[PDB]
Amino acid sequence: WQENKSWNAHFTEHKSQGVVVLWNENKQQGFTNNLKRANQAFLPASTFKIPNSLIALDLGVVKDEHQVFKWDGQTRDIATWNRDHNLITAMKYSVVPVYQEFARQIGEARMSKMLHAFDYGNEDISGNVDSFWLDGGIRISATEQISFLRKLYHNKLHVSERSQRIVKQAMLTEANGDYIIRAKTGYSTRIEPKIGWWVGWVELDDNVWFFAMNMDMPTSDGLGLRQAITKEVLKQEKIIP
Amino acid sequence: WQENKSWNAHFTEHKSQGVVVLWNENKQQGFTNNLKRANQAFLPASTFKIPNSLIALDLGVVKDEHQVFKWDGQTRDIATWNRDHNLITAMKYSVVPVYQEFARQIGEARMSKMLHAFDYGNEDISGNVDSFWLDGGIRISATEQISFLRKLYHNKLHVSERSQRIVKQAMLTEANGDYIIRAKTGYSTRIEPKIGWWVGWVELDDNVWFFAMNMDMPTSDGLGLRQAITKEVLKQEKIIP
Ligand SMILES: O=C(O)c1ccc(-c2cccc(C(=O)O)c2)cc1
Ligand SMILES: O=C(O)c1ccc(-c2cccc(C(=O)O)c2)cc1
Ligand SMILES: [Cl-]
Ligand code: NA
Ligand code: NA
Repeated sequence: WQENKSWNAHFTEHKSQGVVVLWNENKQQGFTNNLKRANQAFLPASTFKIPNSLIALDLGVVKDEHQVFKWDGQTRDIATWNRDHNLITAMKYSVVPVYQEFARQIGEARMSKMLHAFDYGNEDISGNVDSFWLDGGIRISATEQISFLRKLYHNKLHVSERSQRIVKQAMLTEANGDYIIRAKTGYSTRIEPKIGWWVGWVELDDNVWFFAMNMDMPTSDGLGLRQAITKEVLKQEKIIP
Repeated sequence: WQENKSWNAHFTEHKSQGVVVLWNENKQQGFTNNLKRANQAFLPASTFKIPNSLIALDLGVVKDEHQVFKWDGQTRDIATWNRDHNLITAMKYSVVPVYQEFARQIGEARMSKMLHAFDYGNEDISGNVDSFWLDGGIRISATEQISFLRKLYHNKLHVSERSQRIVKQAMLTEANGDYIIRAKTGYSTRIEPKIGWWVGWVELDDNVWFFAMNMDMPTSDGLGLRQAITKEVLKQEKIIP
């Protein structure tokens, strides 16, 4: 691990505070602008859709990435939620109601066992099994997110290789000739402090850069800064052009 | 199957000639600017890296997408070829020497049986074991490419699902919030007519558009037209913005 306080300039310029954590897989070396916040555990919010997907797929709650989960007919306040989804689009649009149904079908017993198997955060599912990642007891730090994502990247989580490959496909966010980003956003609003998450990794030709960022998110107006600030760090470090 | 000759304007504007074939998976509907050329069989060239990858993986010639195939030290005309590669980068940069090694390991007997099992093109491997897809007897039409790609997309090829998932991952070319393109370029230069290929599919939120295009390619200078003309068709059909 190494601290680079120059990345704070990317938070200060947008009048925000947070942490970006990078992990160079080839060098087995990590970097961050705030090592203490890098190890501070927060609610994972919708970044929990990564382990949730893995568990649901491995248990057969989700058959594959094509299975359609019908809209339940309740009109909610994000338009993308009021439609049918598969695993790919439910993750892409952070469709909480779809994943709440996953968690209910997983059940608390299997959810707790799998999170312990995953070594995921504090492994605590206090609260409702269908909302504990938004207002329950689960807590995870950016470094714990990287450690979890690293296992997922190497297919070393205690689930089938197939489940891990499907979830890594579902995490696909952006890709061109220069890089591939597999990642998941998070927005924790039910319990203070309100924060935004972005966790994942950048695949290059000859290396992988794991990243986990969170930042204070008092309003929804700064949600785009999760990707913007992370990308500025990635560009400064010559990871992406 | 419906013919739309208005797409010829995209070929004519670049003083080019070729065919684009689209398959709407949801509607089970096919479209092309030239029905006859859509069913004319050409050398697959480097689009054969899709079945070649699947066979190498299923036979254990390639263990996974991380296995490094070290540069043999011979400096070739393509700069990106003169380095170590894995399955991902070898597909991305169409590293023929890496796949010629795969084909030599597969051998004629297993290659022929697998292509027969794949129902791939004319299923004929006549010629050299490590170059038949560039100057041998194998031929495939644009519609036969789509028929093959649909099987791959649905994990219905005879090989393991894992092999098909690894290859679909390697086919990743481009992705954003609007669409995902999994595809493979090809350039057939050894036997006339010299043609460029681009085959794959466009993943949308609620549909998948399979595509297979080829076009006359007298020099490498116009290889960018493969993606450019295809995207103009995709834009015209309101598939990508
Ligand atoms: O009920 C909750 O707690 C909750 C509600 C909405 C979101 C959400 C919806 C769409 C995008 C995003 C984003 O992070 O961009 C977040 C997250 C959580
Ligand atoms: O020896 C042959 O026949 C051969 C040689 C090179 C290529 C090639 C190299 C890089 C990109 C592309 C492309 O299609 O963009 C093609 C293909 C075939
Ligand atoms: Cl992918
Ligand atoms: Na991956
Ligand atoms: Na090619």
